[PDB]
Amino acid sequence: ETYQESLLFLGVLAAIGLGLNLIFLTVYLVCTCVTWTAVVAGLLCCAAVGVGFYGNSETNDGMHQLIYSLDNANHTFSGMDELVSANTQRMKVDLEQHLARLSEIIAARGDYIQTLKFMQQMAGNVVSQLSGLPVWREVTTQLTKLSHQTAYVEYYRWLSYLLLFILDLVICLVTCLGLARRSKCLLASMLCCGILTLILSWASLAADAAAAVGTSDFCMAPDIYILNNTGSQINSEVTRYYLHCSQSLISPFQQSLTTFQRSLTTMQIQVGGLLQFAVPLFPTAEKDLLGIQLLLNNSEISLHQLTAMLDCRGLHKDYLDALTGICYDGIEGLLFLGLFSLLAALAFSTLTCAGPRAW
Amino acid sequence: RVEYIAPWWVVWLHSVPHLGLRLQRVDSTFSPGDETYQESLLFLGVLAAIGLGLNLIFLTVYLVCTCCCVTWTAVVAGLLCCAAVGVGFYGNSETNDGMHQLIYSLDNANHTFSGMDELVSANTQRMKVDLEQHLARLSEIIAARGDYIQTLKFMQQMAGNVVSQLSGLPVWREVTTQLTKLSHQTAYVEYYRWLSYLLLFILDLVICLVTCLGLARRSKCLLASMLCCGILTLILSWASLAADAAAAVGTSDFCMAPDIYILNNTGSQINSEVTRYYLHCSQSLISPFQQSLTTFQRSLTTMQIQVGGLLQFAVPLFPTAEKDLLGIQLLLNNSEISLHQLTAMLDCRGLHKDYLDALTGICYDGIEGLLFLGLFSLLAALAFSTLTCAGPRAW
Ligand SMILES: *[C@@H]1O[C@H](CO)[C@@H](O[C@@H]2O[C@H](CO)[C@@H](O[C@@H]3O[C@H](CO)[C@@H](O)[C@H](O)[C@@H]3O)[C@H](O)[C@H]2NC(C)=O)[C@H](O)[C@H]1NC(C)=O
Ligand SMILES: *[C@@H]1O[C@H](CO)[C@@H](O[C@@H]2O[C@H](CO)[C@@H](O[C@@H]3O[C@H](CO)[C@@H](O)[C@H](O)[C@@H]3O)[C@H](O)[C@H]2NC(C)=O)[C@H](O)[C@H]1NC(C)=O
Repeated sequence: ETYQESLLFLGVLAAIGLGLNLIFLTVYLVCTCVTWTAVVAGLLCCAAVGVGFYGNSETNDGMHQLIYSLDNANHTFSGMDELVSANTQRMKVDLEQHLARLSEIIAARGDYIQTLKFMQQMAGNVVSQLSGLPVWREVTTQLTKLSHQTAYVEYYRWLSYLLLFILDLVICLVTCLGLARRSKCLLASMLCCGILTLILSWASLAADAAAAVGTSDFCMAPDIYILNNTGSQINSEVTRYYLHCSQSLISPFQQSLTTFQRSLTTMQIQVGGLLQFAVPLFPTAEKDLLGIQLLLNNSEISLHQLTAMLDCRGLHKDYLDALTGICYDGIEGLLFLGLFSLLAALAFSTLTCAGPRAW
Repeated sequence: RVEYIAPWWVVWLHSVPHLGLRLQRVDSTFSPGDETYQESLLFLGVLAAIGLGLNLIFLTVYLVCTCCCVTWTAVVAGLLCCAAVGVGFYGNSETNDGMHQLIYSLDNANHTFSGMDELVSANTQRMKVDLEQHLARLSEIIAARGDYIQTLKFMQQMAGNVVSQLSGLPVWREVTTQLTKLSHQTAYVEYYRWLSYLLLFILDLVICLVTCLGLARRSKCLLASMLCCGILTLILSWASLAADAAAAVGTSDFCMAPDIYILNNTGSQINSEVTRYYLHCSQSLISPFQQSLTTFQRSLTTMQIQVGGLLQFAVPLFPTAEKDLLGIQLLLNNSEISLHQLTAMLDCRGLHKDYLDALTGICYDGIEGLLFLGLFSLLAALAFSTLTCAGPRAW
């Protein structure tokens, strides 16, 4: 497709540049066949190592901030589903069992049958409203897949770049020791190692540039991409709300939440009336009605927590933290690492050009 | 079981062969205004007139024979007339008591129906006006919290159901009007009949005393010119026998099938089922109002449970709403006590007892009164016939 075009072209351009550098080095070597230069090379190598370490630490910080934000937006999408499941299970099992028990107890008098039927219908309305809330089990799994795969990839890349930094430090120390030891032949015969580290630096620059351009593209219009990837799988209204949380935007769950809370209030008023007028009736029903009000109290508290949880402020803040982290920090770190790789390539080219000259 | 049973005398009286005016069989179907039944009843008057004519011509023949071809007869005639007047007075008092028993029973039934209608009207007006006004005030007060709109609407729907159920109760205005009219008519007719027959008894006693004085005064001409009055009172006695026999036959026909006729009278203004229930109930019937009363009292229970719950959970809101909510519970208390009184009223025991009192006061009392009054008429006719027969023979 046209999306792969930029990445593939940049990769092939970097590969062709590395090949051209190798051919030029071979031509220079076949054509061929200082303390100040040494300190200059050491200073440039130290500067490149510092730049690379800072960029790698920056990218590490950013890609663990991204994982933290993913795991803090995953916990909310799990607690919300837990609350919805708990409320649905409660009203489906405990309330129905208790109301059936109460009806069996006080079926002797048929006046309260009408209000018991009305409260049964209100419980059914509550269950229907609760089922209307979206299930996040298809987004939680996605945020687990990302939170695991990105962590693994970041750890592997971090280990690889620490290995590269260690190799560069080792080669610099070996060069310094060889210079101090009057340029031992075996010590100074590391032209193959120089070629290998130069091609590794070129490949690192290629990968850094490819990742930088890819993340820049995916940060150019992040909302559209996230809507086309997962926002299409789920209802687009909820994604629209969570993404661009704003005061002007009307909440998508306000109607369902207000109907559910009104139904809870109506059930509470029926239960209170039954409690007050059940004193003339058998007091064994008040034992069950106390459980009914316990269920209603717990449901009201859970609903208040849930409506404090669907609020777009927290999710929008977590999403913005994740986006700022990945985009800004990763772009800065990858640019720093690309500069590091360019510095290493130039230093290695200069060393190769001045290798036989010093020898 | 307590119920209406036809006594032997009323069925025996009904057992006489009914005839039309032209001597042809007529059915015993009771019909106060129908032509054939009115003619059948007038046939008894015609027969009594024929009997009076036969007695008059026989007496004339006897007097002519004894004139052309002394105090024992006068004493016998006077004693027989006195006994006849005694029997007539007893019968008249008995049937007067029967008619006023009917009047009292009708007034009692009318009062119960009026109370029923008043309770229904009061409850319907209360639900239409007071509950709705108080609910409007309460909604205006607590519109700040939008949750209670659902329960207010539900209990307003309960109010609509209550009004619809109450409107289904029968309206007794027509029945009360009919009962009042019938009571007025019965009181008027009974008073006039009682006064007329006391007048007749007094006139007969005066004629007997005049006979005694004339006999004791050696047949004074001014006390011997009483034969005209004697003939007039004899024909009056025969007309009284006509009227007594006619009324006895009519009321025996009624008493043969009382409940069927009562159902026929008001078989369209009100549902026939409730009329049948009031007329016939000894142990237990379907009680057609029971379903409506149960649904209405259930609706009141839901009313009051909504109001109690709203009272309990409206104290977090300012208690200004309680000034209306306690009034609402006052309305529900009054409605519940009124409904209990009403369901006590709709029980068929009271109305059936009133109906059975009216039916006994007619069947078992007026029939005997009319029978003894007809016996008075026969005895007075015979006594005055003998007295006139002994008139010319005395001198
Ligand atoms: C991201 O969210 C998912 C679910 O939305 C989380 O997965 C769930 O994690 C909990 C607790 O870690 C699991 O409960 C328990 O897991 C243990 C295994 O550690 C198991 O032996 C217990 O029986 C119990 O199930 C739960 O199973 C798991 N899965 C689901 C579908 O709820 C996850 O922890 C969150 N964080 C990350 C980084 O993925
Ligand atoms: C028998 O029951 C009735 C029902 O309550 C008692 O009230 C009387 O109801 C009749 C209805 O036919 C009233 O007659 C009407 O009076 C109005 C004037 O108010 C007149 O315009 C109509 O044309 C009709 O005649 C009657 O007035 C009313 N009586 C009273 C005192 O309110 C009735 O009293 C009961 N009968 C007895 C003897 O208690």
